[PDB]
Amino acid sequence: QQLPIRAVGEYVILVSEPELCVVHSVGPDVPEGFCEVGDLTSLPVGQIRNVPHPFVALGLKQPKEIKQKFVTCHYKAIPCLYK
Amino acid sequence: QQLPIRAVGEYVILVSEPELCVVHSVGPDVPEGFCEVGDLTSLPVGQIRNVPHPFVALGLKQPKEIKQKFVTCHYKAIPCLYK
Amino acid sequence: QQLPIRAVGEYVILVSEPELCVVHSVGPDVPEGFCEVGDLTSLPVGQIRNVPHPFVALGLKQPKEIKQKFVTCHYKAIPCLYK
Amino acid sequence: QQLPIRAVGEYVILVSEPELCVVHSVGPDVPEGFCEVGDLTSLPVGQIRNVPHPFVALGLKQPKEIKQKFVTCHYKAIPCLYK
Amino acid sequence: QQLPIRAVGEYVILVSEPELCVVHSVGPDVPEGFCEVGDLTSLPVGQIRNVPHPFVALGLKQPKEIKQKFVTCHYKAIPCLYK
Amino acid sequence: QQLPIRAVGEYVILVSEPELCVVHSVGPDVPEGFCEVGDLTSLPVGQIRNVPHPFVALGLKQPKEIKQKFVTCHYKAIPCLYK
Amino acid sequence: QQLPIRAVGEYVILVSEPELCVVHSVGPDVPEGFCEVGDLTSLPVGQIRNVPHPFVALGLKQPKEIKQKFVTCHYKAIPCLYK
Repeated sequence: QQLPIRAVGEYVILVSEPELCVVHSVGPDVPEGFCEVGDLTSLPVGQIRNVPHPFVALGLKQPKEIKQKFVTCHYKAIPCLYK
Repeated sequence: QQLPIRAVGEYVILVSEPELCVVHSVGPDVPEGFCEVGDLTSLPVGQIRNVPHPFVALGLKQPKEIKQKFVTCHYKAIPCLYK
Repeated sequence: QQLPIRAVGEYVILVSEPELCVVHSVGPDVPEGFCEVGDLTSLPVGQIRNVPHPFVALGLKQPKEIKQKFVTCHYKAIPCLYK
Repeated sequence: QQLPIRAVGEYVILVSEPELCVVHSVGPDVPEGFCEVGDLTSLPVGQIRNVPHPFVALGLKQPKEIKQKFVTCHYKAIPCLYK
Repeated sequence: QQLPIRAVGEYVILVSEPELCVVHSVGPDVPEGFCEVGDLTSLPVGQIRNVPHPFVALGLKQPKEIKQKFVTCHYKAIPCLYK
Repeated sequence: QQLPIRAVGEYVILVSEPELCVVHSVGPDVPEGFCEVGDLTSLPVGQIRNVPHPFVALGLKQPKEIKQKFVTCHYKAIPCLYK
Repeated sequence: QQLPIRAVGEYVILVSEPELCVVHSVGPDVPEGFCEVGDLTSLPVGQIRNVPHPFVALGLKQPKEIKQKFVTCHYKAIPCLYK
């Protein structure tokens, strides 16, 4: 799952499911033991923000040919884990 | 009542009654002794947010075939318990 | 006056007069000596929120057959007591 | 001037002049030496809130037959005293 | 310049020039050495609030026959002194 | 460049270029080593506020005959220096 | 990449890619180890603000003949690095 994209501060980067999302990266300021990579959760569309796919960002591919969707949100917006 | 869904931070996950709700899970940051699982309370529709049922989240079932409704809200939005 | 409904945190639960209200329950976080149960006060309709009657909440009765009206508000919204 | 109405917390209860108002009661949380009962001040209508007269509150009289007007506001909204 | 009107808390009372204003009174909570009475400054109309002239407040005169205009604002809204 | 106008608190007074501006005065509460007088910077028109020229303020001249434009803004609105 | 423009406080100055951006300068108040110059990231257009190119600011060139686009944003608005 690891690509070149990391969450900073109190943010968390998730990956949308084929909004159900999976934790991909947890910012270093998110309190320890808050959640873990791989954890599935649910966030309202209005609470998360789409993040450009690292390939598009690293100028390799075009948005259209990217299937995986990365989103971000502050950790305080996460209410649960299906864990 | 325990399914694979837990509240994090200062949130609380309730289950709507057949808005009258029952505490299902209390975030680890909610002050100790605030409330207990099983406790019944009332919250204005505008204060709570619907949470996808863990089966829908874990991709097992379809929303339509789920009867139980999970909602979440910050603990400070809870004013009372019918306890 | 005691029914199965208690105020939590910094909230206060009052009962509307036949908005003139009477303190019914004071949250454990309301500063000590702020007010007392039985105290009469006045709050603008816009500052308080209606709370479902514990019987309706505990599924015993129907809203229509309930005369007593419970409301809630944060303690900082209370400016005086007719004490 | 003392009727059964007291200011709580950081609020202050004034009485409108026949908005020019006179301090009637100072909440226990208003910093000591902020103002004194009897002090005259001026507040914009939008900063203060009307408070039901204690007789109306204590169900003795009707609003119409009350001449004295009580209002409230947070102490930080008070900029001066005509003292 | 001293009339019966004083600034409280973090407020400052100025007198509009015949918005160019002159400091008339500095609230006791305004940090020491912030400004001095007599100091001229400039504030946007939207940052200040008109204060009833102490004579009108003390019921001596009518607004129309008052030429001096008193205004108030929080000290943090003051950016400079023409000193 | 020094005229009779100084910045107070956390504000900074700049002078618009013939929005490109030059620091003219730094409030005593702006953290030490934040910037220096003479420093050129850029601020969005919406972040700054026009300040009356000290001559207009000190009632010497008319706005129309003033070419130099003074503006102010909180130091936290300054992102860079062309230094 | 170094031109005469530096980020102050908790801001960060980036350079838009030919919104994908590259860190050009990190304010001295941005927590140590937050990011590094040269790091690529993605920010929503609404979170960043355009900054005048230092040449335009230093009055050398005209906006039209500048290709490089500098933008700024608070460090807390940065969720990831394609690092």
